[PDB]
Amino acid sequence: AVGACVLCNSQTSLRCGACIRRPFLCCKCCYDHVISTSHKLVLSVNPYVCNAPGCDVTDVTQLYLGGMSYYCKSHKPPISFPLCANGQVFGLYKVTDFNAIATCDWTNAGDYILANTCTERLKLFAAETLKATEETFKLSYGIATVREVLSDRELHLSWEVGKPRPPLNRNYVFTGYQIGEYTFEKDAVVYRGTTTYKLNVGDYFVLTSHTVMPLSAPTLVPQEHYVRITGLYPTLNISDEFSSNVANYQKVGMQKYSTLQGPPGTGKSHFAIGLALYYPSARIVYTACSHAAVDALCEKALKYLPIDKCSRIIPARARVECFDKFKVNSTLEQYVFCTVNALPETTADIVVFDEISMATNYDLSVVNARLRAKHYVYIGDPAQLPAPRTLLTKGTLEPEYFNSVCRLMKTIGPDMFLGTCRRCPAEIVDTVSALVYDNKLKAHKDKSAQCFKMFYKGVITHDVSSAINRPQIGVVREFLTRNPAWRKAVFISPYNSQNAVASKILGLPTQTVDSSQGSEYDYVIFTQTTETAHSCNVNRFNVAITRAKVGILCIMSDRDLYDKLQFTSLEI
Ligand SMILES: [Zn+2]
Ligand SMILES: [Zn+2]
Ligand SMILES: [Zn+2]
Repeated sequence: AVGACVLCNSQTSLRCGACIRRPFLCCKCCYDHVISTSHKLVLSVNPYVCNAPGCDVTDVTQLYLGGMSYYCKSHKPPISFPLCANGQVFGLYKVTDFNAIATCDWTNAGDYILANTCTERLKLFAAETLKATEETFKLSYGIATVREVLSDRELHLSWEVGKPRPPLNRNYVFTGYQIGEYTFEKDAVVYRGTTTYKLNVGDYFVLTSHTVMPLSAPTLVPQEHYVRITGLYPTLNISDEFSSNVANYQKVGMQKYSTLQGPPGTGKSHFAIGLALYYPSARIVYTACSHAAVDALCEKALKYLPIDKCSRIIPARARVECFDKFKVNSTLEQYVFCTVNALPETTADIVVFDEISMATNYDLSVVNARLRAKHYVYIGDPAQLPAPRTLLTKGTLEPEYFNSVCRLMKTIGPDMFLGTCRRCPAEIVDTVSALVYDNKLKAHKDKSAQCFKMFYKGVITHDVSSAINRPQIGVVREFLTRNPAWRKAVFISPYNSQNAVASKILGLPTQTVDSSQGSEYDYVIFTQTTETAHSCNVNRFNVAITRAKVGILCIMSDRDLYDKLQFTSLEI
């Protein structure tokens, strides 16, 4: 029971027993915590509890030291000292922000604001606390027992009475019973098992509650600026393709860590892989939270880097299908592509952490704990989507609060900014440039004259909470008959239920705005579905319309975002 105080590092035997992460708090900070919060249980080798037989006094403010033991006011000997007095709690070696992190339920946006504006040790305490609170919350839901199986992809479920039913989307991942992880989509439901197994009737599914490990490494290592490129050896023969990023690559070797804000289609993966060609002998670990982000880096590496020096790290508990072209699980290869949770304990000359808007402070800390590098490059865009905060229900989380990296990019600016969008028609570039980039994003492409908008509120029905707009899908159906080139469009909306309906009525491939992030398609058809904070979110709107290379049709519910679209308006 010997450790360091999370607020002032002073050594102690005192841990707060009421905090779910039981942080070590010194004599001074333990007092400031117990006297200002409902937290009154203090722990050491032995807890601070009344030693008198059958006594239930556990409140440190109602306890005293009687020689070497602890007793309440009713049981203490005449010669006894209060454990709580004079701004200290008794212990060996003898905060407003800590109290709020320690006691919040993580349902308000203000809780996440604090977890990102506090000191570095409090950011780790906040990240550990939040993740443990998120995992304990998973236990609240009800079990689903297979009543009947229809085909190889569809079944019917029987839910536990009394306990709430979690939202059925590709976001919530169940664990089958250990018949592999399973996922659900909208009385006939669609079942998706990782391991192809003949769905046994009577078997049950439960959400994967994993143990939250403690955080040691900071979210960001301390910044170091150098006079020369350090520990990296540049090429003088650098491919003309990557010449645009030479000054940025030099900035990377002249700092401990660097931030790159890359709006959609501005060249983030090109930048990440070109960094390997610019420092040809440097061992680079490419990491991101999702398998899709890691795979998109693998695809770019396949095109420019020697395949024999690449390796895709895959966890033995193979969840989803990923990149199969590199040698699997070779930690020692020069180029290692791996998701944040599967990272081995290794070193590198450069660590590239991509899709930084999707990282949490927990992820930022894990990377710093498993990878010791000469340089760290954080690539992403705070104008794109963050990681879903399952507990957050009240208030909106602004980009400067996504994580420490996004906070830096939004306050002091990013170290490097990719200012030219090469993917999108100018109509889209001009719209998002004004909306989220302060007019700094420029279009490479001309206006395509294939970007349309329609203001159509339709009718909003709901599949539990997930929304559907059948009249908006009807407008799309009518448009498709008159615009056959759009037969190849990807249908996008903010809701899985809208997408399930569009899939059956239109037959187009479907994507939620959130799962479309990082991907691009020639034609995109977007139905806003509703006017909610979710469907009107500017970052979500930004991602939605920037998926299109050639054309986009936006069927809008919100007048504000409709008016902001620099698209040709359609009638009906
Ligand atoms: Zn302290
Ligand atoms: Zn506490
Ligand atoms: Zn007592």
